[PDB]
Amino acid sequence: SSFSFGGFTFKRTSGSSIKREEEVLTGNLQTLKIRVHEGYEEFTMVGKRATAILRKATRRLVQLIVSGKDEQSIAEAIIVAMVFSQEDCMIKAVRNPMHQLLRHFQKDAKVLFQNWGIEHIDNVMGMVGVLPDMTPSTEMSMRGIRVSKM
Ligand SMILES: CC(C)(C)[C@@H](CC(=O)O)Nc1nc(-c2c[nH]c3ncc(F)cc23)ncc1F
Repeated sequence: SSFSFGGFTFKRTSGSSIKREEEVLTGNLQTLKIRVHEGYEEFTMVGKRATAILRKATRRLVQLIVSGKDEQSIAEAIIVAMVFSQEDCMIKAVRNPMHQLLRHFQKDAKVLFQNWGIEHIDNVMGMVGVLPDMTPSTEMSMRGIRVSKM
């Protein structure tokens, strides 16, 4: 049971979710009603120029491993995963509604990427950390984001 979002074909590989219509507050203190998916799920994200493995819980991205043609393709996949995750820091970075959030971050993901948070990494090799400005790092990455070689 496959579906499409932001140019990516998502396929659930594990888990399940139930939906709950919920009201969330953006960084401008605007109320949006979104359909929240509750549960732990794992997906493949297949696009024309990037592919990824996403693991998420309710409104929380656990891990995203991205592969792609270049920085732009990879960033494009990261934006979709972050919006898809429904995380509160993604909603707070704003300063069908899922498509509206996506269209907003696609224009400029600078605030999304800053506000997301950064973490120290272990060096699983063949996977690199990526900084908010898309520079690769072997020490630090945006929370749960890893870049894999094509
Ligand atoms: C991708 C998008 C078009 C916005 C959503 C809208 C919806 O909730 O129906 N569509 C689908 N999401 C998920 C789905 C499954 N798990 C999810 N977790 C978070 C999330 F935002 C969506 C999902 N699964 C199947 C879908 F068709």
